[PDB]
Amino acid sequence: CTGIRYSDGSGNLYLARNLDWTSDFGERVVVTPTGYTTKSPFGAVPAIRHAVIGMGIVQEDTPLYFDCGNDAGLAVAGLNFPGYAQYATEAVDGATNVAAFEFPLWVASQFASVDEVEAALADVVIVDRPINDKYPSSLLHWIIGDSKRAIVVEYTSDGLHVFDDDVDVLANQPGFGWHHENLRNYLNASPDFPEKIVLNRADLVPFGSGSLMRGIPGDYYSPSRFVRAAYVHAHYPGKSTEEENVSRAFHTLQQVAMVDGSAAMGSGEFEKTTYTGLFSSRTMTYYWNTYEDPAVRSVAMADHAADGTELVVVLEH
Amino acid sequence: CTGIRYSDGSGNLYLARNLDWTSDFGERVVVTPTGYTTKSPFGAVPAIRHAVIGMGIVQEDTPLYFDCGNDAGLAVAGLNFPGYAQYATEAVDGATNVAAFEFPLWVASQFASVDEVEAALADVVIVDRPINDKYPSSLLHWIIGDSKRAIVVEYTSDGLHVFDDDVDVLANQPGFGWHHENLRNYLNASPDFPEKIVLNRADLVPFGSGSLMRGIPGDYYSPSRFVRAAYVHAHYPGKSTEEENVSRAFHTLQQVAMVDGSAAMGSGEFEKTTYTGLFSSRTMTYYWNTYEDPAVRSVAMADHAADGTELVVVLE
Ligand SMILES: [Mg+2]
Ligand SMILES: [Mg+2]
Ligand SMILES: [Mg+2]
Ligand SMILES: [Mg+2]
Repeated sequence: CTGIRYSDGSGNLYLARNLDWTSDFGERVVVTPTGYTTKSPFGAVPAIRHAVIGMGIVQEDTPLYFDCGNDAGLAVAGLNFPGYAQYATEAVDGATNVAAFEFPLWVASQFASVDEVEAALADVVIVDRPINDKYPSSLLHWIIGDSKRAIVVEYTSDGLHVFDDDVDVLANQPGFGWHHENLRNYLNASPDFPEKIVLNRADLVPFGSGSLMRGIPGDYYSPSRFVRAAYVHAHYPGKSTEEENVSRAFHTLQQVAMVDGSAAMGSGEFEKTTYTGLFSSRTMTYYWNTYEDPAVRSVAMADHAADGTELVVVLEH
Repeated sequence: CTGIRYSDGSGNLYLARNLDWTSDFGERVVVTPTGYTTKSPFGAVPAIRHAVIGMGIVQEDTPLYFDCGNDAGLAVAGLNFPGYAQYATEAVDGATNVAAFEFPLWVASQFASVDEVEAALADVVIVDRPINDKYPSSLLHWIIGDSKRAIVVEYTSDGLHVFDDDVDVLANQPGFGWHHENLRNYLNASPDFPEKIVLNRADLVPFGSGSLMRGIPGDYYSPSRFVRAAYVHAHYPGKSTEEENVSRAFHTLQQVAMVDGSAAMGSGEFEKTTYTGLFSSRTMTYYWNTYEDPAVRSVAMADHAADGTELVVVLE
C-alpha cells in the first residue's frame, strides 16, 4: 500500500491510495449515513456526525473501511503495517478506546478537520477487538488528511504515535520516523535538466530527462515506495480542476504500483496493486480503478441516502 | 518512450509502447489499407501488401506512424533517439532507400515476419527526406516484433545496425548494445522473497515484498527505464487471454511511465507519457489510453475496409 494527500489550493481535499495484496480483496464502496445506528465496542463512535464514503466491507452490520472520506472534507486510509502495529489488548478507563477495525470510521464519522482529530487522539487507545472470528484485527497504520495537512497515526508496542506528515505520503513498514529520516538519503534527486557537467575533462550531457533523478529506487520494497512516492508527489505541479486532480492521483500512484511477477511474498504469490482509490471532497466522490481495468469508476455521495439509516453497499457506479 | 514485445504462447503478438513527450502530440489511429496508393519518395513502398493500423498522423496523404502493426502479425514502434540517430543525407543508387518518416510504414506494409524484414534490411538505407517543411525527420530507432521475436533497428553515424532484442524491450538513448551490456549491472535483482538472511549475527527479515528487487532504478533516465522495463517485462507471467494480455501491456508500461513534474527537459517543461498504445494481432486491434484518461480505448481493423483505397483517420 501507498497513500497520498494533496489539495488544489482552493480548500479541496484529495486523498488516494493503492491497495497492494496477493489476491482479490473483496472491496466494495460503502456509504455510512448519519442515521445509521452504530455498533461501537467501547462507545468511541456513538453516532455518525458526518456521512462517510469509501472502500471496505460490511461485517456484523458494521462498515470496515480500508480508506474513506466524509462530508466535511476529512479522509483516512489504513495501510498494511504488520510487524510494527501492536494494539492494546484491553480498553483503558477514561481513554477514547477505538477498536482497530473502527478507527477509520471513528476518524471520518466524528471529526471535520485534522485539528479536531489530532486533539482527540491525545486520549486515544486503539484496542485489538476483532469484529468477529473470521476477521482478526488488521495490522495497520493510518494517514489522515484534510485540505490543509496530513498526519500519520501508528500504534505500536510503546503506544500511540502521531506524526506531522510533511511529505503527504505513506507506505508500509517500518515506522514513519524511520522513513522520514530515510528521505535525507536522497538529497541529490531532482527533476532539473542540468547545465553541462565537466567531470575532470569529460563533457557530460544528459541522455535526456531524468539525469538528476538518479538514485530514486524503483523496487517494490516499502521504504523504496515511500521515497519514490515522496519524490513524485512533492514535484507534481498543483492543479485547480477536478479532472486534473483525479488524473494526478492515479498517475502518482501508478508510479508506486505493483504489477504481476515483480515481487513475491513468502507464499510465492506476487503482490499486486489490486485497486487504487481516491476520495475528493470537492465533488464528495470516491473514484477508483482496479488491476483488471484502469478505467476510473466513481460513486458520488449525493447519489445515495447519506441521511438514511442503513449502511449502503453500493452496486451501481 | 519505452516499448515491449511479447506473445501468448499461441502465436499471437503484442507490441506496446509509451510515447513520452512534453506536450500534446496530436496522435490519431490511422488505418492504411491494401488499396491505398502510396507516396514513397524512393519507391521503397510501391504498394501496401499488408493492411496497417497504429498511432500516427497524416501529412500529404501519407501515414506517418509512431507505432503500428499489420494484418500478418508484424508490428513496429519508433522511439525517440536524438543525438544517436543519424540518417543518410541522400538516397543511395541501388539500395532500398526508405525515408525516415516511412520506415514503420515500410516495415508493416511490406513484410509478414521478422525473418522477412531482417533479410530485407541488408540493403536498406534510411534517408533524411522530410515529409514536408513543417515536419523534419524525427530522430528515432525502432523495435520490430512478431509472435516469435523482436529486433531493434538503429541507424547511426555507423550506418544500419540490427540487434537481437532478447529482452524484448526498448527505450531511448544510448544504443542498444550499451543497454544490453548495462543489464549485467543488475544480476542480483529478483522478485524472490527471502525468509531470513543472517548478516554477521543480525537476523535480517524483509519488511515485505521486493527486498531482492533493490537496485532496480526508479528514475526517468532512458538507461534506467530500459533496465526497469527489462526486469518487469521478463518477470511478468505469460497470459493466454486477450484481456489479461491487454492488461499486461498497460501495467508493464505504467511501471516505466513519466508523470508531471518528475523530469524536466532542457526547455523546463516536464516529459510525460502522453499516450500508451498496444497492437494485438490476435484481435487485429489497436488499444490505447492517454495521460488524461487511463480507460483503454480500441479500434478494430475489422471495423474498417482493410482493402479500401483511402487512409482512414479514426475518430470517436
Ligand atoms: Mg477487485
Ligand atoms: Mg476520553
Ligand atoms: Mg494526447
Ligand atoms: Mg509487502
